[PDB]
Amino acid sequence: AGLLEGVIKEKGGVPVYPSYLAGEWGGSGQEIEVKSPIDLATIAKVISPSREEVERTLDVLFKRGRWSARDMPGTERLAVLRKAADIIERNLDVFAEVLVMNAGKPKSAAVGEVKAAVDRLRLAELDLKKIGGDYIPGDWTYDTLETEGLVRREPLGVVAAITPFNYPLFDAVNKITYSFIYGNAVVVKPSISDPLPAAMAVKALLDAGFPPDAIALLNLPGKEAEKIVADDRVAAVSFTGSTEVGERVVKVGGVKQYVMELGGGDPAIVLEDADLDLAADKIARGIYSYAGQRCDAIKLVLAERPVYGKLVEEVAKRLSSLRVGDPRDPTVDVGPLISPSAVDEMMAAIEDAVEKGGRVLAGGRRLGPTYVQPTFVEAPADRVKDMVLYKREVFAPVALAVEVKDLDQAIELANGRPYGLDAAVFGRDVVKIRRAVRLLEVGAIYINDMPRHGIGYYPFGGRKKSGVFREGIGYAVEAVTAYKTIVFNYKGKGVWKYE
Amino acid sequence: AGLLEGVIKEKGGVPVYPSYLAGEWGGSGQEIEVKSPIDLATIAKVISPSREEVERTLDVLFKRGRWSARDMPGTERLAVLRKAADIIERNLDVFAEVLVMNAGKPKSAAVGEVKAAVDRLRLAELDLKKIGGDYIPGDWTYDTLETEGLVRREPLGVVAAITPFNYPLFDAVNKITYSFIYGNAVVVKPSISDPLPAAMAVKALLDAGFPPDAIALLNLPGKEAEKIVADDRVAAVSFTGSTEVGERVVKVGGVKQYVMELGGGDPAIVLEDADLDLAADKIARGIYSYAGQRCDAIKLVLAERPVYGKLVEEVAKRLSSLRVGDPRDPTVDVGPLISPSAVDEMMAAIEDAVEKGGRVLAGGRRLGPTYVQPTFVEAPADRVKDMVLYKREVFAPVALAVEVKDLDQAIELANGRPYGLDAAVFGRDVVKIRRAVRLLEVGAIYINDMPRHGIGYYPFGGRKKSGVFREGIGYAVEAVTAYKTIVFNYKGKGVWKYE
Amino acid sequence: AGLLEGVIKEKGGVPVYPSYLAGEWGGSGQEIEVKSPIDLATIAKVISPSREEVERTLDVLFKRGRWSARDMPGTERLAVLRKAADIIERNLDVFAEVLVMNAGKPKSAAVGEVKAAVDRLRLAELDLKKIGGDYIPGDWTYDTLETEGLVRREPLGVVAAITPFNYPLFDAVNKITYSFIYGNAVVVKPSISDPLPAAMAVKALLDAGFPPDAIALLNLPGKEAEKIVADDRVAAVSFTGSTEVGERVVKVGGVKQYVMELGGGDPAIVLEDADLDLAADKIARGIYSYAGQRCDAIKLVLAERPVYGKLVEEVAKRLSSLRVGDPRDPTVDVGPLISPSAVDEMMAAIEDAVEKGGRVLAGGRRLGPTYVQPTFVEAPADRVKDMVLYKREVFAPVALAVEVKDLDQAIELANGRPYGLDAAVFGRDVVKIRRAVRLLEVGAIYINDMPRHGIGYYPFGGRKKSGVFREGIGYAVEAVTAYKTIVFNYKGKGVWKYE
Amino acid sequence: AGLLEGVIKEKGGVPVYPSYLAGEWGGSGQEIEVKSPIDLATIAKVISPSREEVERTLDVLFKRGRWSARDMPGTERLAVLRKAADIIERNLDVFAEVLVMNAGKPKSAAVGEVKAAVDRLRLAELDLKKIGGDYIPGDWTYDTLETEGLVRREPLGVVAAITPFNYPLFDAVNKITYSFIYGNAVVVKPSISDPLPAAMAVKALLDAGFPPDAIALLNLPGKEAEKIVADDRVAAVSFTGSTEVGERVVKVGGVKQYVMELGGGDPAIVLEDADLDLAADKIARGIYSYAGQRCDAIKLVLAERPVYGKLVEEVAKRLSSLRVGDPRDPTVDVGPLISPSAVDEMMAAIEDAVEKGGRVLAGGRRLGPTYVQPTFVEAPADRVKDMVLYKREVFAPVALAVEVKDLDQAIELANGRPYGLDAAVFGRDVVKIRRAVRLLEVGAIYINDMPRHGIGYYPFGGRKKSGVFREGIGYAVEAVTAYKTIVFNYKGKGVWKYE
Ligand SMILES: NC(=O)c1ccc[n+]([C@@H]2O[C@H](COP(=O)([O-])OP(=O)(O)OC[C@H]3O[C@@H](n4cnc5c(N)ncnc54)[C@H](OP(=O)(O)O)[C@@H]3O)[C@@H](O)[C@H]2O)c1
Ligand code: NA
Ligand code: NA
Ligand code: NA
Ligand code: NA
Repeated sequence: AGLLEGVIKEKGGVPVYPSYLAGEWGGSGQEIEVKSPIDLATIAKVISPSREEVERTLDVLFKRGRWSARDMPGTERLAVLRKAADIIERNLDVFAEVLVMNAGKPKSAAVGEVKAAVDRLRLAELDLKKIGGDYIPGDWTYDTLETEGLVRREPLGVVAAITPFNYPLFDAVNKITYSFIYGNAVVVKPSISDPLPAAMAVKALLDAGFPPDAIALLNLPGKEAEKIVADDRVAAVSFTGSTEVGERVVKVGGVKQYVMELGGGDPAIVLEDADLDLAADKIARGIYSYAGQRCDAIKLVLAERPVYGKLVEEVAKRLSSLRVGDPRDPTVDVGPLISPSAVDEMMAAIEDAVEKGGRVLAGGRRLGPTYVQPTFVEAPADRVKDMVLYKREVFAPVALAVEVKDLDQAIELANGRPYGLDAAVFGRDVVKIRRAVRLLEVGAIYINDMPRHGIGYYPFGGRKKSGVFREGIGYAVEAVTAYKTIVFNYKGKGVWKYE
Repeated sequence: AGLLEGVIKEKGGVPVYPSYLAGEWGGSGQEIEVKSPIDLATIAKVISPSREEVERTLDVLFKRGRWSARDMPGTERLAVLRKAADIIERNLDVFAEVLVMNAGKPKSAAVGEVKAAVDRLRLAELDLKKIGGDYIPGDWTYDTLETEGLVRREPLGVVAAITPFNYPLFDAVNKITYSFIYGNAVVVKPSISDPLPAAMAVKALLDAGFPPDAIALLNLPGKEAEKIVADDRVAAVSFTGSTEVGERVVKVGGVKQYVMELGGGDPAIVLEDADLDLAADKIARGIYSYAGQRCDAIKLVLAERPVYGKLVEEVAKRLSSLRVGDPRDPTVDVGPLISPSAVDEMMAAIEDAVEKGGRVLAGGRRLGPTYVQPTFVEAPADRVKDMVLYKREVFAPVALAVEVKDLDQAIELANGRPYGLDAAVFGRDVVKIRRAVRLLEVGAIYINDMPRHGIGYYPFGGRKKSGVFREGIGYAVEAVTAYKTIVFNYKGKGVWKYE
Repeated sequence: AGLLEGVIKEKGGVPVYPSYLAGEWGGSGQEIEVKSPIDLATIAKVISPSREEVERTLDVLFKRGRWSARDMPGTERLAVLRKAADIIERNLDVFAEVLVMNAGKPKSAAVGEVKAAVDRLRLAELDLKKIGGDYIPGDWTYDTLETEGLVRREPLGVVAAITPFNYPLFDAVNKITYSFIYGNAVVVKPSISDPLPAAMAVKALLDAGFPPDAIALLNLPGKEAEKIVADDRVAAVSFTGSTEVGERVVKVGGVKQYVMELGGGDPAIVLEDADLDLAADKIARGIYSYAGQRCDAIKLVLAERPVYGKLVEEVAKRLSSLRVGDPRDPTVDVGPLISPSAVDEMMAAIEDAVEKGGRVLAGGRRLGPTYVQPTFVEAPADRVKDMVLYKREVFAPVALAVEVKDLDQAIELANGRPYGLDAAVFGRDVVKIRRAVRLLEVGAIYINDMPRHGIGYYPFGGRKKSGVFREGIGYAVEAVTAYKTIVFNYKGKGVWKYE
Repeated sequence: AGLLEGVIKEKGGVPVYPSYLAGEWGGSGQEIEVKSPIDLATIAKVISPSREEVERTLDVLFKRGRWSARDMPGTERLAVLRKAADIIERNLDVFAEVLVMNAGKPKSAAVGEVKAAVDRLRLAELDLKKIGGDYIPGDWTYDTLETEGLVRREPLGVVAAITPFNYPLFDAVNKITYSFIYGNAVVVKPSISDPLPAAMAVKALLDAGFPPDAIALLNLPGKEAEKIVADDRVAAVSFTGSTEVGERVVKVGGVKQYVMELGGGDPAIVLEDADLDLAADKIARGIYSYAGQRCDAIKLVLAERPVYGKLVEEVAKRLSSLRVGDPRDPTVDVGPLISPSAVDEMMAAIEDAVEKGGRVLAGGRRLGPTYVQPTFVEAPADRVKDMVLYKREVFAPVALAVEVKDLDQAIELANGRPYGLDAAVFGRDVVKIRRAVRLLEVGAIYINDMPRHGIGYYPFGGRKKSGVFREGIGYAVEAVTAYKTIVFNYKGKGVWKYE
C-alpha cells in the first residue's frame, strides 16, 4: 500500500509481494510465506521468479541494464539517489513499521535504520571522493621512455547484491547505492526472512528515476540464488552474511570480484586505563543491541586484573536492567530473535560454557520461542578457548567475560577466535593502544567506543573468517569497478627530446 | 651448479632439483622429469614434497614466516631484493641458458626475461609509491562528530604464488617481490614444465638474506597444488595461467584475496589513420614473439577497408621472412612450442578456420613435433566469430586478419571474443581513439604499440574471461594486503568544541 | 531592497551600500560612487570603512572569526553554503539585474554567472574530495625505525579574498566558498567598480547562517586594501586581477600563502586537422564574450597554412554579424566595456597593430564612450611580436590572427607572449596534440574548445606572468590550508619487534 | 684539493673557491674571506660573481639549463643523484672536516650531516611517490558533460635555492635534489659564512653527470642575492633562514612559488604522564645540539606541576655535565657559535630574563668570543611572555623552563610565541595528546621525542612567523613544480551516449 500501491496484491487476507524483473514487477514461481518473529505469524508472501524469469532478468540486466546505468551521467544518477532518499524519508513511519514487524526490531532501532538508509543515499556525493586516477609518466625507466600511462576505473556491469536478515533495509540500499553511483546495474537478493524492506526500497528507487531495466529484486530462497552468483553475466558479487554461505557463494561463483562481509563477533578490551563508566556503557550496548543480531556485536570482553571486577559488575547491572518483549514500547530495550532456532542455539551455548567452568553473571533465562534475556557469562582464561561461545559466533545477545593479566594476553585471546571483523579497545595510554592496533588481526579497531559500522562513513570489513574487502563511503568503488590502463606510445615521435 | 652448488644433486646423469621447504631444500615425494621442448629430452628432475612436507611447510610459513617477513623492516626487505638482483645479474648467462633450454625461449628473449627479473627486483623501491593511507575527519556527518578515522594497509600473511610456463622466471620473481616488499611470506608453485628458473631465483633470494622460514618453493604437479590453495593459512592467491585452471583455483580456494591473470589473446585495431609501417612491424612482433606463447600476443587483427590490403600484406611478408628451429642462433627468430600437443591444437585450429572460409596468408606449415611457422589467416567478418581461433585462445604463433567497414565494427569484433586482457589501437585521430578506449572491454589498451606488460611499469590484468585484479609496480599491493581502519572516539572529551 | 532590506539606505535618491564589519553592516569612512558602464550614471554609493573599523574588523576575524568558522563542523558549514545557494537562486532575477546594470553584462551572461555562483555553493560537497592525508610508516629508513607519521591539513585562519570587476559575483562566492568549507574566516575586498553583487552574496550567506563574526566585506578602493594584505592576522591572500596589482600585493604582503590568478589572454591554435566549423564558432565566442573582459578570452589565433584562409574568414563573419548596444535585449550579443578608458586602450592598440603591418578583418569601429565592435586583426608572423596587442593584454573584444607554417611555429608564437594562463588547440592528431600539450607553458590547455574556467570543475591558474597556484573544486584547499605533521616515536616501546 | 683538484686555487697561502657559473667555475667579482668560528681565522676565500656573470649565468640557466634538466629523463637524473651520493660518501672525512672547521660543528654531528646528505640523494627514488595526477571525468555536472580532465605536474624551470649557515651541506643538497629530480635547473646561493660545503657538493654533482648548464653556485653576500630572487627567469625560490630575510626575499621577489622555512625555536610540553627519563634526555639534547644552532632547537620547556621539579632538575644536570671547547674531541659535546655576535645576543637575553624574574638553573657562563655553556633559565608563567628569550629566537644553546597548571596553560604558552615550526609533547594519554595536536599552531608535532627534521622523511615547515609550505621527501615537489590541466571536449562526438 501507499508506495507499493499497484504492486502489492491482497490475496486471501495476506499481502503478496512480487519480485521486480528488471522492467516489471511480477513472478510466476512458488509463493513464500514471510513471518514475524514477534508472533510467528505470516504477515505476507513473496513471489519468487521462475527459472525462465531469472534467465530473462539477467539477460535484461546484461544487454540493457549495464548501458542504462552507464549511459545515465553521474549527475543524474546522483539526482535519482537523492530523490529516492526524499521518498523513503517521507515514508519513514511505514518503512520503520515494516522493520519492527518483519525483523523484530525495536522501534528506535527501526527508525535508526531507515534514517541510515536515507543518509547513505543522500551522501552518495561523498562516494565521489575516490574518483580519479593517475598519470604514470614513462621516463623513470629506459624501457618506458617516450611512453605514458593513464589509469582509471570503470563499472564492471552487473553486480549481484546478496543481503542478510539483520539489516534488511540498509544493506540493500547501501549495496545498490555504491554499485549504481559508478554506473553498474544490480540484482538484489534479500534474505527470504525479511525481503519486505528491500521491495519498498527498490520501488522508491524506481519512482525516483532509477533506470527500470538496470535493477532487479529476486525473492529466491537460499540456494536458489546460486544460479545468479554462478552466471557469467554477473561480474561482481557483494555478499554480507555468514562465513559458511560466503564460502559456498565463492565456490559457486568462481572467478569474479567479491566483497565478502562475513561477520562473526567482536572482542572488546579494557585496560586498567579505561574510563569504566564509558566502557561499561558502550560494552553493554554492544552486547545487547538488536538482541545481539549485529555482525559488530560484542561477543567477548577482556579486562585487565585491576578493573575486571568493577567493569564486569557494571555491565551485568546494565544488562539485567533491560526490558524484553514486543519491539513497540519505546520503553522496551530488546525485542525477539529472528527464529526460535536462534534462541535454541544460544541456550545450548550457555550450558556449554557453564559445563566448561563458565558462570552466568546476568540473564540466562529464555522467555519464549523467540525471546531471551541478554546474557553475560564469566569464564576463566584457561578454559574459554574451548567454549562454543568463543569458537563460534552465536548470533544472539550473549558475551563472555574473561579476566586477563595484561595486554598481551588480551590481544592473544582476542586474536584466538577464528574471526577478525572489528575489535574495541578502551584505555588511554598511546603505547598500549598502538600495540593493540598493530597486533589485533581485524578489519577495524574502535578506540574508546563500541564497534558500529553505521553507514560506512569509515570503511569496514573482515580478516580471517570474517571475509575479504571493504564497504564504506568511497571504498566500495573497489569491489564494483575494474581498472583500465591506457598506455600511449610516442617513441621517436618528437614529443620528448630524449626523456 | 654454481648458485645451486650444494642444492642440486647429480643422480644417474640428470641433475635433481629439490623443493625448498621453508628452512631447508629437500623433499621426499615422487621425482618428476623436466624436459626441453627443443628435443623432448629429459634435462632434469624435480623432487615434489610429500603430503607431510606440504603440511609442515605451510605450518612454518604461517607460524614463523609471516613474522620473519613482517618483522624485517622495509629498509632491509629492500636490501634483500636489491642483493638478489645483483646475484641474478652476475649469473645472467646461466639464468638465460636455463630459460632457452627449459622453456624453448630464443636467446635474446631469454636474456630479456632475466633482465626483466633484475629490474623488477631493483625497482621494488617504486612499489612504495602506493604506501600511505588516509585520514578521515569525522565532522562531515552529525553522527560521526568528535570521531576520527585512520586507514592503512597490512600484509595478509601467507601468499600463494602460482605461475605459468611462458615466463617461468619473471612471474615468480614478480609475485615474490610484491608479496614480500609489504611483509608477506610466500609459497611459490611454478609450472611443473619449467620449474628450474624458479628454483634458481629462490636460491638467489635466500643467498641475499630473504628470511629462510618466509619462503617456499614446492614442485607440485597441477592438482597437487590444490591442497595449498584450499588451506586456511593461505590468505591470498596470486595466479597467472589459463581461464580454466583459474576457475578451478577459486572454487577450491573459496573466500580469500585473489589476483587472477587469465590471459587469452589480444585484438589489434588499425584505423585508416595509422602509420602502417609501425603497425605492420608491431603487429607482426605481437603475433610471433616467443612463438605466440604470450598472454598479450596478438590473436586478431582488425583493419579498416582502405588500409586492410597494405597492412595485411606487410604483416604476411614479415611473418614469412622469419627463421624457426633452435633458440640458440641469435639469427633465429622463433623457437619451439612448449609441447607437441600445443602444435597439434594450432594445426587443428587452422584447418577449422579454413573450413569456415578462412585463407592462410602466411605460414600454416608444421616443421616438427614442437615446431611450426608463424601463421596469419584471413577471414571474412561474417564467418570469423564461429572459428576456433576467434572463440578460443590458441597458445601459438597464429592470428586472424579481418577487414572491417569502420571503428564500430572493429570494436564490436574485438569485444566479441570471451577475453578482455589488452587491446591495441593504431591510429592518430583523438576522437576515434577515445571512443575505442571507452568501449574496448579490456584491462589495458595500447595506443600505437603492440601490447607488452613488460615488468608491470603500467598495471595490467583482465576483464571478462581474462580474470580479475591487477599486477604492476605499486598496484599489486592491493592483492596481497588488507585494509585496517582505526576509529577514534573523542565524544565529549574536549578535543573539539562542537565540530 | 528585498534581500538587502534593512541594510541598504536610500539617501538622496541613490541607494547607499554599507560595508559588513564582521558582526554589523556599517562604516564611517568616505562614501564612493558606483557607476554603470551602460550610461556612466551613478547607480549607488558604497560606504568604505575607516582606519579604525578595518583594524577592529581584522581583530574580530582573528580573535573570534577563525574559531567560529573552525568550530562550526563541516556538516553545518555545508548546510550554510547550500542554504545560501537557495537564497541566491530564488533571488536570481535581482542578482542578474544588478550584474547587467553594474557590470554591463549581457542578460544571458548575467544569468549564467548567478547560476555559476549557485552551482559553486551547491557543489561544495565535491571540494571534500581532496580531504584526507597520509600515513607515513617509518620502517623504510633505519633512522626512522619504530617511528611513524601522520600528515593532514588545517585551515590557516583569516583569508583575504580580493576580486576583479569582470566576475563581481562568482569570484567572491567562489573564494568565500573554498575558504569557508575548510574552516577559515574571510575578508572580502571586491572591485570598487562593481562591489554590489558581493554585498548581495554576503547578506545571503549571513541569512543562511554563516558565522557573523567570520566574514567581512570591505569597500576599500585600490591601495586602501594594502593595509589588509600587509596585516599579520591575514594568513593567506587569494587574488584575481591584473599582473601589476598582483605584484604589488605580494610585495606588500611579504611571506604568506598566495593564490595569484593574474590572467592575460589566451592563444588558440588551429591545425590543418581541425573541424573549422567548431573552431571558428568557439574562437569567435572566445574573442567576444562579455566584450572580451574575460581572463580566458582568446587574444591570438594561430592557424596552419592550409586552413588559415577559411578559418579567419569564418571568424570574421561571425564577429561582424554581432549586435552591440544595451545588455538588456537578449537579441544583443555585446554590451559595453567597464570604462571609456578601456575602449581608448583598445583603439590605440589597433592603430599600433595597423602601423606595424596589421590589417583589420572585422570591427575596428568605436561606437561610443564605452562601446566598440569586436575586432579581428590580421598580422604577419614576422611583425606580430612587437605589436601591443601581442605583448600586452588589452582587456577588450580584440584578437590577432597569424598564419603559421607548422605546429612548432604556432607553439613558439603562442609561448612568445609574457602570459601563460590557458591555451586552446583545435585538431585531431594525437601526436601533434601531445606535443602542444607538453610545450605550451600555461596552467591549462583546452582541446577542441574555447578556454572556459566555468566554476572551476577543472583546476585552472597561471604560469609566467599569469601568476601562481590554482583554483578549482578540491584544489583551492591548497591555498587556504596548511599541512600539519604528527610524528610518533615508539622506539624501544615494544610496538614493533625490530621493524 | 682532491674533489676540488683543478677548481680551488692556492693564492697567498689561503685556498680560493670560485663560483660555478653554469658551465665553468670562475668569477671576477670581489673575493671574500671565509672564517672558522673555532679560532676566528681565515680558512679560505670565495670569489663572488660580477654583475655581468650573474646576468650571464641566469641567462644560461633559463635558455639552456631548464631544457638540459628537463630533457634528461628521470631515470638518468636519478643515476646522477646516486652517483653524487657515492662520490660524497667516499669523500666523507673531507666533507666532515670542512663542516667541523667551517661551521664549528662537533665531529659526530659533522659526520651525521654528510651522511644525511648521502641518504637524501640516495633516497630520491622515494620522492617519486608523489608523482602522478588525476583524471577528472566530466559527467558529474551537466555543464561538463562529454568533457574530460587530466591534471599533472611540470617543473617550473629555474629554482633559486638560498641556504642558511647551520646546515651548509645538507640544505644545499636537499634543495638541489628535490628541484632537479622533477626537471628543474637550480641556482644555489649558500651562506657567505660557510659556502665551502656547497662548493664541494656541487662539484660532486657535476662529476656525477649533473647537466653542466643546469646548475649554478654563486658566492654572493646577503643583499647581493636580491638580484637573483627579483629576476623573472627565477620561477621559484626555496629559502631557509630567518624570518626577517625571508620577508625581504618575498618583497623583492614579488609573485613566484615560495617555500619559506623561517625557523624560530620550538616549545616542548611535558605532561604528568611522561617518562621523565626519556623526556629529560630528549629535551636536554634538543636544547644543546650544535650549540642550539638548529631551527628545531628546544627554546622553551613547559611541564605540569607534579613533574616540573624532577624534569627541570634532570635537564639541568644533563646540560651542566656537557663539555665545550674544540669540535674535534669526540669527547666534547658542544663547539662554538658561528660568531661572537651570536654569543653577545645570548648573554644579553639571559640578563633580560634574570631582570624579569628569571633564574639560571644551568650554564650562564661565557667561555670565549664564540664559546658559551648551554643555559637553562627558570621563569614564572606570569612574567615569561615579556622576556626576550620567549619573544624572539636567540640562536644559541638556551631555553626557558616554566611550570604550568595544566595542558591548556601549556598549549597557551606554547602558542604565545610568534613562531610555529614544531612543538614536542611527552606524555601517554591519547585524549590530552589529541587536544595538543589540534591546538598547537605549528607545522609539525613530535610525540615523545625531541623535534628533528632529519632528511625530511616526514614533511616539515612553518606556521605563523615560521613561514609557509613544506619540505620533505615527496612533498617538496609542490614548491618547485606547477600544475598543468588538460581539458578535452568530446561534446556531440559520439564518445559518450548522453553521459
Ligand atoms: N625553518 C626551517 O626549517 C629552518 C632550518 C634551518 C635554519 N632555519 C632558520 O634560519 C636561520 C638560519 O641562520 P642564518 O643566520 O644563516 O639566517 P639568515 O641570515 O636569515 O640566512 C639567510 C640566507 O639568506 C641570505 N640572505 C641574507 N640577506 C639576503 C637578502 N637580502 N636577499 C637574499 N638573500 C639573503 C644569506 O646570505 P649571507 O650568509 O650572505 O648573509 C643566507 O644564505 C635561523 O633563524 C634558523 O632558525 C630555519
Ligand atoms: Na564462474
Ligand atoms: Na577456503
Ligand atoms: Na608580511
Ligand atoms: Na617579481
